[PDB]
Amino acid sequence: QSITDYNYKKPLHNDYQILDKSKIFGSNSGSFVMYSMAADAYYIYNEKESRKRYSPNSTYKIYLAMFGLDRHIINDENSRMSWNHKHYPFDAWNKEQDLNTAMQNSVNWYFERISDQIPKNYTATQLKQLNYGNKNLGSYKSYWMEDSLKISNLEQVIVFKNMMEQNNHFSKKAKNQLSSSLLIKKNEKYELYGKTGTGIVNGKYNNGWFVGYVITNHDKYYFATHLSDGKPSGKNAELISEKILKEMGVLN
Ligand SMILES: *C(=O)[C@H]([C@@H](C)O)[C@H]1CC(SCCNC=N)=C(C(=O)O)N1
Repeated sequence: QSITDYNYKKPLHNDYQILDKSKIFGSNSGSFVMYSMAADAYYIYNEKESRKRYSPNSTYKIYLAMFGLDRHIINDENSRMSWNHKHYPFDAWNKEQDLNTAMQNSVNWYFERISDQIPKNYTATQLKQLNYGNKNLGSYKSYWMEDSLKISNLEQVIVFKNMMEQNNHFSKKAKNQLSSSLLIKKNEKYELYGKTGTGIVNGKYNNGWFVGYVITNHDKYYFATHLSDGKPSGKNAELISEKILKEMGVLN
């Protein structure tokens, strides 16, 4: 809504390293950001582009999950929600869900039902304390879907790292339940957690994301890929992320 709503301009006070991942991006346009806990350092491809703010789309379901956990809308014994019988074009949505199935299959209605229960002032207080992008709730509806709420690729990393790693008002059991819902891959070398996001405008992919973290035996890394052009899907942002993480030594 304002002059600072499309841009993150706050100086990075940390050590940073500029990357060149242009061959992995190919004909897609966007940015990649990673933070290493042990190094306390950022690694950024396309720094200017990493500070442009975009709708988070389904990546904001990380925060809706944390809010629903925090407000006891869902819990550890029961995160189940029945389907309202409305037919969706993907059968994974046309059934009962829990936090794990809804996160994995990005089931909008589950997180919409969570959001509808959450008072605007709580969200405002949370987005302020978390420093979540432009903090702009607009109409307070599906505000995170190609709407007023926007966040930069650089901020996706800072905000998620700070939420998970600081002793804040979110409980340890909530953070662990959210993590369990985000786990994608675990082997002898790493655990990989994350969440895709895709914005679709007039039939075309507009906006792709993959935001997450990696735990190895040595370090913990938070990362985010944003795609703004080319074939900017969540699936593509996930693939590009995996290729970059592997090149960097994060996945072994
Ligand atoms: C999130 O980015 C979108 C959006 C509607 O907010 C939804 C659609 C999908 S993918 C799930 C497809 N069907 C599965 N059974 C995503 C996405 O994460 O990219 N989320």
